[PDB]
Amino acid sequence: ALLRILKETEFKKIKVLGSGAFGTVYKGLWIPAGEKVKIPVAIKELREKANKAILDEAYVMASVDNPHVCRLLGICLTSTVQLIMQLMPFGCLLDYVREHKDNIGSQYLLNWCVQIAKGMNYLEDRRLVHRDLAARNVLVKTPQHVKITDFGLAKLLVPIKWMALESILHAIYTHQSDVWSYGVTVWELMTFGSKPYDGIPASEISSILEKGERLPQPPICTIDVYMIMRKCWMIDADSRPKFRELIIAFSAMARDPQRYLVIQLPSPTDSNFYRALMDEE
Amino acid sequence: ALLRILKETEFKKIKVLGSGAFGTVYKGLWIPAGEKVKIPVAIKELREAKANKAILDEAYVMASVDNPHVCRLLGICLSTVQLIMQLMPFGCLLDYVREHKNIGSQYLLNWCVQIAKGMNYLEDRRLVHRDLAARNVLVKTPQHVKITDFGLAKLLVPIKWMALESILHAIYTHQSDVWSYGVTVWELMTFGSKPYDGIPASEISSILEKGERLPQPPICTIDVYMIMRKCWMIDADSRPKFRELIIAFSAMARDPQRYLVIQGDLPSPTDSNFYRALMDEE
Ligand SMILES: CSc1nc(-c2cccc(NC(=O)c3c(F)cccc3F)c2)c(-c2ccnc(NC(C)=O)c2)[nH]1
Ligand SMILES: CSc1nc(-c2cccc(NC(=O)c3c(F)cccc3F)c2)c(-c2ccnc(NC(C)=O)c2)[nH]1
Repeated sequence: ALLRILKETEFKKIKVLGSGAFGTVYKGLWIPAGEKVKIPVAIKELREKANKAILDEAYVMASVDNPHVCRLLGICLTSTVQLIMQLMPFGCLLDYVREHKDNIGSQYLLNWCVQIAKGMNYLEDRRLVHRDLAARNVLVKTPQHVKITDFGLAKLLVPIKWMALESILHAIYTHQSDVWSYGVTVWELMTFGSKPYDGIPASEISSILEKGERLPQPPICTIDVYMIMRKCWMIDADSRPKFRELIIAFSAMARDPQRYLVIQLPSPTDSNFYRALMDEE
Repeated sequence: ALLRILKETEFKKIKVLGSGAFGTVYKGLWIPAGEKVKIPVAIKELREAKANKAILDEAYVMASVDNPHVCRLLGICLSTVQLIMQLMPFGCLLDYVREHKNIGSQYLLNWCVQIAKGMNYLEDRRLVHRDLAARNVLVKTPQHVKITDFGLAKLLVPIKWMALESILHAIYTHQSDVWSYGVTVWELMTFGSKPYDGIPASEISSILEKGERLPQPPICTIDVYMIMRKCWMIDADSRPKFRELIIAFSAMARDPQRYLVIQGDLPSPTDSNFYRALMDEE
């Protein structure tokens, strides 16, 4: 009821928007049968499991209801699998911070951390494990609104530099390892999209973590934010913070952003403009 | 606070969509400052009429409406007055009914209900549309319609839509909006027929005085036609109030096949949820 199965004849891929490990992303047009309208959408043709299993996980993916979690809207099952969701012209968060390296404000970064924590806490409440949280898997509806996508794709279909030690060593994935990946994502945002452990071979990461080394303190970060990152990267999974707690912490910091980030928001009207044209959510 | 004043630099007209009385409509792009994104928008360049503040003050009123069945003006640019609003791919209801001449009684009755709701809202905010008509009703989804362009007439002639008092003394009230509502219902029930086809507008006042009105639509039972006829009474105070129209049509919509007769006379929860997730999160 929440997942619309689509025929091939009712939609069309128009241009390629990007790619990821799980597949290719297109701008498409949905033509509602019996109408003459073209409605833009985002289509992910997954790369190369029984059909009943694919469909069951697509239902799970389509049952989420949270302002910061993307919901799968439609699926097309043929020789390939095509996922359909709302088209968001702003793209993914990693690309955006890289494009706005010299103008992003501290309010946005703290608010993005808050929103990602809300999405993650929601998924934990639904007993869902993302397995690949990262700045590239967070989409921008509006500069003030971000949404996590693609949870569960990893299990159905390896980002070593984002994974917890337990995941690299014993292929264990939990909400706590998602917290580790959250720490890495916050690090990505605070560095304006820097590559974690740039130039370091992935095969050394297990070693570097075992001797106690972690990603460096980001230049714009006071010790307050970096401590949260470090707690997300504790070897003992049960000692890392809970998403529910990170929301509060980052929200407090958002109440006074200039004190917690040191770098060299929309007016009420612009926000309603943005919301009326693209975010009635 | 509710009206964004725009600068010619933030947007662009890209395609012409149509013309009407108050102006020409284009599909356009808002390029938010600082960004590289082009966001689809709807622009209406208005025809000349009032100083710019007067315009803006009426634009502020037009921008303060908050009702699911009333279009809200979002932005304005003031060489030409350009109004901006969200782009709605389905266009106006009149063209929709003409293109699907394939429509069941439930859709028709629900459109009447939603239009009356929007009108009753405008009456509550003490605004008089002055040009209610199928052409001024836009379709967000086939299940969701919205009145637009209220107030645009005063700020800047649909004779076949106006009450006798409006034709004779340029008197406009909520009760004359009730008249135009009746004519709008007639357009919908006839699948977009042109009211008083063939009768010169100059003679409309005469035929109305002699007691002649629009004919009963073939698909209409006497109940619906009686509602229309009551909307076209000479005594303004005897016509129905929008809040009463919302009830009767609502009731009729609860048993649609008893009040409209369509040969071969409904969206699934799945498809409804889809439309809403792509185009109507309201
Ligand atoms: C990683 S990169 C990326 N993937 C997508 C995409 C597209 C279609 C479907 C899903 N994913 C799902 O449906 C989905 C899933 F697979 C599991 C759980 C929940 C879900 F919702 C992702 C986008 C994207 C999306 C919208 N708009 C834009 N706009 C621009 C300009 O890029 C880009 N980007
Ligand atoms: C003559 S018909 C018509 N006019 C408009 C239009 C465009 C921009 C602004 C306003 N109106 C206002 O700003 C406004 C006002 F002037 C007074 C009170 C409240 C208001 F909101 C109307 C459309 C339209 C709109 C969106 N999408 C589509 N899509 C397609 C395919 O046409 C068509 N159609």
